[PDB]
Amino acid sequence: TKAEIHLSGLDENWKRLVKLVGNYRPNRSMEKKEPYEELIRAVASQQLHSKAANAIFNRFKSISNNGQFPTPEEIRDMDFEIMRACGFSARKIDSLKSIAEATISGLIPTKEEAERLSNEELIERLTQIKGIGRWTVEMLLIFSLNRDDVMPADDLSIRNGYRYLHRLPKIPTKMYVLKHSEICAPFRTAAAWYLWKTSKLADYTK
DNA sequence: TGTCCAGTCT
DNA sequence: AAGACTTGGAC
Ligand code: NA
Repeated sequence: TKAEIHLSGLDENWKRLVKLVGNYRPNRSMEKKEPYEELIRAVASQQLHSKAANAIFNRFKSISNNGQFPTPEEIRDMDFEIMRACGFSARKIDSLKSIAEATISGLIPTKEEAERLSNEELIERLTQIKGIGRWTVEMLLIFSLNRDDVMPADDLSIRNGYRYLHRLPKIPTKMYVLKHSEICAPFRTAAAWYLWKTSKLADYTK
């Protein structure tokens, strides 16, 4: 892709990381899903390591409508106890219900509608919902709406990516990631994907 | 027969 | 706002 080509040519560390990792093969498993579904997966993935986040999300998608993902109506109506059994905190359950209501109301738009809005508009609009921050919308931008120039600086694994990439002693700050990732445009979504891959390199040190 | 730590609101 | 909040892997 043009993204790997651009990223290889940045500096020595990048050219090297991109060769270590290989071709840009993004996970597109969410690209045909409705925004509320990806938003919920992002909520599940807040804070925890991926194995925990997936265990929680997989239990949730498994409690519904002929194997199908729970509809917004179902979620709004759903007993709190069974969402607590999935592993969602009290705060996160509330967020889930807010998401259900915002989807029913149209504050959270359909896929077709969301695709017309700018990154900036989605962030401002969606972070009105309690439980949804910038990072959460950025996951939506990346995993569901095919936005190619998104760097989630607040992401713990993105920062550990730069700790790796730049052979840093300690783990860098949001602002540091903000400063250094500018060179990655207009492909900072691919940059992020490479960064997220650092943790699985034989080279990786915790 | 346990501890710690891997976004968000307040 | 300094800390509570959830489950699971690494020990
Ligand atoms: Na918010």
